[PDB]
Amino acid sequence: WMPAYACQRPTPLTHHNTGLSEALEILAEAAGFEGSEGRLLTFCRAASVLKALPSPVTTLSQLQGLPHFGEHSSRVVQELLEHGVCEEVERVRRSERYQTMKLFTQIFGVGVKTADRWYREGLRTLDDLREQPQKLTQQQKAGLQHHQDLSTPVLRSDVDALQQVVEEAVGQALPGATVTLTGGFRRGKLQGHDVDFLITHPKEGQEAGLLPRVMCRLQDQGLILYHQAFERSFCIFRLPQPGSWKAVRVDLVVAPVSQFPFALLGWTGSKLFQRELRRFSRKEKGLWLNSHGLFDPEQKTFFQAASEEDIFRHLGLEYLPPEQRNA
DNA sequence: CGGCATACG
DNA sequence: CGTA
DNA sequence: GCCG
Ligand SMILES: Nc1nc2c([nH]c(=O)n2[C@H]2C[C@H](O)[C@@H](COP(=O)(O)OP(=O)(O)OP(=O)(O)O)O2)c(=O)[nH]1
Ligand SMILES: [Ca+2]
Ligand SMILES: [Ca+2]
Ligand SMILES: [Ca+2]
Ligand SMILES: [Cl-]
Ligand SMILES: [Cl-]
Ligand code: NA
Repeated sequence: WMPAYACQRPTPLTHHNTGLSEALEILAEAAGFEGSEGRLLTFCRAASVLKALPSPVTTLSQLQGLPHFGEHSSRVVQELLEHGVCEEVERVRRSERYQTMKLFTQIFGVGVKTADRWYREGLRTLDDLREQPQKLTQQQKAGLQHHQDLSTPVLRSDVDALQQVVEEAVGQALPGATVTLTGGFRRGKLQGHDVDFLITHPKEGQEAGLLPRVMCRLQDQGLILYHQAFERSFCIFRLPQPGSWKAVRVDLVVAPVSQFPFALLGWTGSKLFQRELRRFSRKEKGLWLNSHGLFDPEQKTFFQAASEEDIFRHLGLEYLPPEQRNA
């Protein structure tokens, strides 16, 4: 009854197994910090299964027959059910390796590979990094200077004012171009670590060269604290605050209107949902999906889509609104 | 055992 | 390498 | 770590 792919089931934002899913996601994160992407995926998938259940897991028996629950994830749930804590999870939580890899990977411009190298070099704190800044990229210097502001969640109540400033710049760059809020906010989240906007124009081709024009205008308005032809921009924006402002991460993405449903799907997430959707497409339907299109490699054709609904139908999946893609 | 999503900057 |  |  519980299908194996997260794109085959509704996953709401809030659910009935929060504590169990959070513990599995700690182990998933730690697996990623060690480069074990397969174990990260299994732990992420097991957590996601619990998010999709209709009521709390109260006894181990209820894991029987659920996909992605083997001996390891079942033992994690078992210990939480019996003692309220999982020793493995707590050992990870307080480990110096986990805490420092988390601290470092949270910096904009630092990935797992860089954080791991720093860890092996003996670095442990943000002040350790600030001491020899010539070792940092320009992106990493920005991420480090802005780290405190970037560590505070963006509120959905901040987003509308920001969307209006982006829309003004976009409308000057290309009258008729539109801005769509994507990411976790579109899935219903009340906060997020960054804001995501998808930009298009109803006349195919008119969006060509648009993003530099947008960025130049936003920069001239004094709103860009950091930015790098292009179609994705990963920025730090000045967001107004009472008597002041704060730095917020903002992603801007441009797509032609022909690709807009695919880009909207991809950027609306969740990350696990998109990975599972692309895996399902490829492995179950023989179709190749990304944020630009859906390719039939046998007939060498791209599927036209006018809506997200179209894409779910192409793939033979029941339609899920964004609020049920919180895998 | 092989596979694990798939892009752009 | 970083980013989504 | 788990599925097929
Ligand atoms: N972060 C991230 N997002 C990805 C990846 N691959 C992929 O398709 N995405 C898509 C799905 C994400 O939900 C969407 C937006 O990315 P995001 O990091 O802003 O995630 P979010 O809005 O869901 O989360 P948040 O800001 O509330 O923390 O981009 C990836 O590797 N990392
Ligand atoms: Ca099982
Ligand atoms: Ca976001
Ligand atoms: Ca983002
Ligand atoms: Cl592995
Ligand atoms: Cl893509
Ligand atoms: Na990072």
